[PDB]
Amino acid sequence: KSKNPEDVVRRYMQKVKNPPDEDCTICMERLVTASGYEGVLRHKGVRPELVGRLGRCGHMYHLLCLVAMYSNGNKDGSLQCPTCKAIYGEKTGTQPPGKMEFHLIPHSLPGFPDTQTIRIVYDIPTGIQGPEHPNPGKKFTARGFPRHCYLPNNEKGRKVLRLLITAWERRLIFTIGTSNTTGESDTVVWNEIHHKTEFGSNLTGHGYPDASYLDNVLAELTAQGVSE
Ligand SMILES: NC(=O)c1ccc[n+]([C@@H]2O[C@H](COP(=O)([O-])OP(=O)(O)OC[C@H]3O[C@@H](n4cnc5c(N)ncnc54)[C@H](O)[C@@H]3O)[C@@H](O)[C@H]2O)c1
Ligand SMILES: [Zn+2]
Ligand SMILES: [Zn+2]
Repeated sequence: KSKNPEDVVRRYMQKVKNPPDEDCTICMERLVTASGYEGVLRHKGVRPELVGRLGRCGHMYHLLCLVAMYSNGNKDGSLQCPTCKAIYGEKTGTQPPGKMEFHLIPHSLPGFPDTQTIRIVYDIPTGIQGPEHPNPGKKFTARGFPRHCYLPNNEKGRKVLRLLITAWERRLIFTIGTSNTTGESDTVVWNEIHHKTEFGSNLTGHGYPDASYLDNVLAELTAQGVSE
């Protein structure tokens, strides 16, 4: 679905014909007068007097104000109510094309005796940045692929796997930007969902044992809108 500010906001806002004489808590003008936003998106945009009720919570704003607020964020397809902090829509990312594969291997991770291991492989080729990327039309590099990572095959690890698959489909596992490890720009980097790439030790900090990891990555997934 379109992630553009006007389309996203219009998707979740229900028109109010007779708004009350109360403050829009985005622009702090009354809902019965024009939006206080005067930036570039007002020109030939949403009529400034239009007011809507947002999503399930029903909080009311000038439509133009929520368009501006959404535009000043990540524009990831999710829309947060500034009053009650409920989030509407599905957060998706800018991960480029590639493949995600997984299967079981007959080896136990440190701290998970008597288990098999879910081995996940991500493979992302180089390509051309799209309009969603920092430098559209410029090449992006993809270093160190295929990238292997590991989860124990237990109840919680399988839950994490299910959610990682969802995050992958929502283009949230990788992004295009600058590597904090190499300094290279215009390159495919891990996003904000940590993966364990070191199997039998934790000298890198990205390995095992780590008794907190599964709960930590579940929290990271929830923060990116990926929950069960
Ligand atoms: N030519 C190469 O072999 C080459 C070059 C660059 C990166 N890489 C691979 O990518 C890693 C660097 O990460 P990046 O450039 O994508 O993003 P990054 O360095 O900008 O870090 C982004 C996120 O990924 C985490 N992260 C960093 N290294 C990780 C690792 N080995 N395993 C799991 N998570 C890691 C970070 O904590 C952070 O949360 C390298 O360690 C390597 O595995 C390989
Ligand atoms: Zn307003
Ligand atoms: Zn609300």
